[PDB]
Amino acid sequence: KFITPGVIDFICTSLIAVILTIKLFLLINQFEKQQAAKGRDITSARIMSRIIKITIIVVLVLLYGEHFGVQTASVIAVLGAAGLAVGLALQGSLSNLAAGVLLVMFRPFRAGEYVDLGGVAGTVLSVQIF
Amino acid sequence: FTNNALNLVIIFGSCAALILMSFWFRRGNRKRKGFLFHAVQFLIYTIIISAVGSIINYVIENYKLKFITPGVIDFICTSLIAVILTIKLFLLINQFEKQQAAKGRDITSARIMSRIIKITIIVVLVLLYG
Ligand SMILES: CCCCCCCCCCCC
Ligand SMILES: CCCCCCCCCCCC
Ligand SMILES: CCCCCCCCCCCC
Ligand SMILES: CCCCCCCCCCCC
Ligand SMILES: CCCCCCCCCCCC
Repeated sequence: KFITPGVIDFICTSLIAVILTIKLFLLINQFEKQQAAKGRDITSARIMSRIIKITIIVVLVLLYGEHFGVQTASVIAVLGAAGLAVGLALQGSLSNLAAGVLLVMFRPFRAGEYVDLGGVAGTVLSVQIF
Repeated sequence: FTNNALNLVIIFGSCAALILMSFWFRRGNRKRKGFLFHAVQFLIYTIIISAVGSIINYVIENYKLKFITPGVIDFICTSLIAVILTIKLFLLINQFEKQQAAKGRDITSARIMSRIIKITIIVVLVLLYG
């Protein structure tokens, strides 16, 4: 019917990607709710959620490049290098983010609990992203 | 021509996606970055340039080339996509510089950061232009 083979494959790949993204976003929402109503505030949870959403969007764009080389290849070649350079410079940022996520998950101390962290004692106000 | 059904469908889909995104944003502000409508425009422009390249190939294999070597359209579309990407990156740099300036920072540091980012983008352009 004058239909070039490949349209069905494109549709199925797009649908699979959409389902994967929806599941990832549901997981992000569950994680954000757990962080919020466990020990964390709202601003940090929202920031973490939107960071995860941006990361998923970036991974989608990177994987979507298998269709056209003039749509994402002309931009992915720079985005990947910039992200790698930032991660190399920002390694401490990711380390702090992971440590904060662990502190929210495992609760050695809660807000309003007098603690001593390496010679610096005082009441804990809130655990933020970094 | 009716033969380019795939190109017609892709262009119509890109246009419909842009229109729907505009309608959604009018009813409610888009989440994450405001750059969502800029990324949507970038992707639609990439799709349009791919369709234009396909139609040029069809014309060259069907219609007279008018002594035009195939590739000029591809070069033009790639250059236009790069220009749009650079404009969006520069707008993001300007937003970041304004935020740094009128948040806690002075003007000299903000200007230096902005021009450093501009130089980095120019370098990435030169590297990709090779
Ligand atoms: C409201 C806070 C917005 C921050 C969203 C995440 C930004 C990630 C930038 C990554 C640069 C390497
Ligand atoms: C209940 C167990 C949850 C464990 C999931 C951890 C997810 C870490 C998110 C990392 C964000 C960059
Ligand atoms: C009190 C709930 C504890 C949940 C901890 C789950 C273990 C996460 C392992 C992460 C490995 C990177
Ligand atoms: C007025 C300050 C000009 C500095 C502009 C950035 C220079 C970057 C040089 C990078 C060398 C590796
Ligand atoms: C509101 C969130 C803004 C986050 C963007 C960070 C950009 C870092 C610039 C790095 C310059 C080399």
